[PDB]
Amino acid sequence: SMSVKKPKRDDSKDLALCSMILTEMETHEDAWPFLLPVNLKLVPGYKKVIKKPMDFSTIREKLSSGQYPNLETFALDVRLVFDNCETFNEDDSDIGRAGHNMRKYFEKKWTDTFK
Repeated sequence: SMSVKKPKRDDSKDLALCSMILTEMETHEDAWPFLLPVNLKLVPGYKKVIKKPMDFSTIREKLSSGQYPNLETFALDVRLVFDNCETFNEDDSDIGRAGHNMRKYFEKKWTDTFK
């Protein structure tokens, strides 16, 4: 509260570390469904159904231009990618399996880096 602060957790490496994690996700073999925005003119249903589209290129641009205020807003966008994937794709499809694999991969790197 006013004039009463918890000790300062060091955040000065967060930008660099989220960049490294994102590089590892970009280069995973199962990243292909997630590298670019879904083409809303060509994929029926996507526009109306998925209220907040997100993809790795969009996260990389946001990261590069100071649009994440902290590491939690970064994690929120990454999880949005996989949450959208589960909403639109059956678990037993190549893209559905890709999404589960990528979420698992992400969440381990996240815990190992920060927790």
